[PDB]
Amino acid sequence: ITGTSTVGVGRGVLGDQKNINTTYSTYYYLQDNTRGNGIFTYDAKYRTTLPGSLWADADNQFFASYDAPAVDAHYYAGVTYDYYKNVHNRLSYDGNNAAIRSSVHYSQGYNNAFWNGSQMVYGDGDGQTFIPLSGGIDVVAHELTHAVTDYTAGLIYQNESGAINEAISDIFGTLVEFYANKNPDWEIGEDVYTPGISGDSLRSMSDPAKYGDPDHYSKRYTGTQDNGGVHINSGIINKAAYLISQGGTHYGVSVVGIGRDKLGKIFYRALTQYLTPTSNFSQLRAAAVQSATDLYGSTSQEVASVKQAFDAVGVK
Ligand SMILES: N[C@@H](CCCC[NH3+])C(=O)O
Ligand SMILES: O[C@@H]1[C@@H](O)[C@H](O)OC[C@H]1O
Ligand SMILES: O[C@@H]1[C@@H](O)[C@H](O)OC[C@H]1O
Ligand SMILES: O[C@@H]1[C@@H](O)[C@H](O)OC[C@H]1O
Ligand SMILES: [Ca+2]
Ligand SMILES: [Ca+2]
Ligand SMILES: [Ca+2]
Ligand SMILES: [Ca+2]
Ligand SMILES: [Zn+2]
Repeated sequence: ITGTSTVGVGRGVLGDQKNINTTYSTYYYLQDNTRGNGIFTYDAKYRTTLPGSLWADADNQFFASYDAPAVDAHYYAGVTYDYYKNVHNRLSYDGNNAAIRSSVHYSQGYNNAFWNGSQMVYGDGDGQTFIPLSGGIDVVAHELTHAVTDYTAGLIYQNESGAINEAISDIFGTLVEFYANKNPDWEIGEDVYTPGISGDSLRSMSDPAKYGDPDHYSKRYTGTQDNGGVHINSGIINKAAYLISQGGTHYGVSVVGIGRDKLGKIFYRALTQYLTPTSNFSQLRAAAVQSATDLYGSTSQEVASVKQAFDAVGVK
């Protein structure tokens, strides 16, 4: 909507107070005009018709419980945007400052969020397995990273190419969580997952096995469930990334860490220069290996670490 760019205030899912860029025209709409062509947040009103209604607020103050999911979705979408702009020199998910649209209050007790090819969609959770999922910055960045992939590598969402796609969203969802630096870890969804269980998460990049996911190519799931286990075998590529950045010894193979920032530059370049829709794990290794060579040279520690990490997880 047309209006004047102003700044509101509100509290998020986790009870933290934060400012949000809004637009005034009778009401105060969740419309962030300070970022690309806009970050718009909508209200699905507990239904599944998308996007819904561009969030309208009468006083620019968003402290009601019903406003919280919209606050985090509106706020954390801008954080992810900033991450891709400041770090990777990418303007929104399509590189041309595409508008970022998110719908909250999706359906009733919906325990999931997703990118539907055009927007992000957050459920409020059933209060037991999940609380509103926009509360997790890694969740928000995870889903917006799916948009970045759709516009770049375009990895099919099935089998190895899908696991890579999921792994990319887990990686850059974690790196955004660090980029914001508010209780950052190598776990996925800890901030919105099971409020009545202290210390657990949905997935674990550090130890995928913690929750039953493979951390080595031998233990990969080969059935049909989960589009071939895209949320399962992502652990193999999650672990590899966790080793590239943090380093360690995994099944006896030792990996020297190079840090998060370099992991990011490597995987982004792979995602935007060398990966294709049908890429597989072995092709992902090659993509990361070339990226690290372009960035730091063939005889560099970075290249060695990549080879060491994909070796540790059994990817040749
Ligand atoms: N995001 C993952 C896990 C969500 C938790 C189960 N609903 C998936 O959709 O597979
Ligand atoms: O209580 C909710 C209120 O916060 C919102 O503004 O409109 C819908 C209501 O259900
Ligand atoms: O507020 C209620 C909401 O919690 C539920 O999801 O759907 C019914 C609503 O009235
Ligand atoms: O997935 C497994 C989990 O269920 C168990 O509790 O601890 C070991 C894991 O491999
Ligand atoms: Ca208000
Ligand atoms: Ca965290
Ligand atoms: Ca996390
Ligand atoms: Ca928990
Ligand atoms: Zn995903």
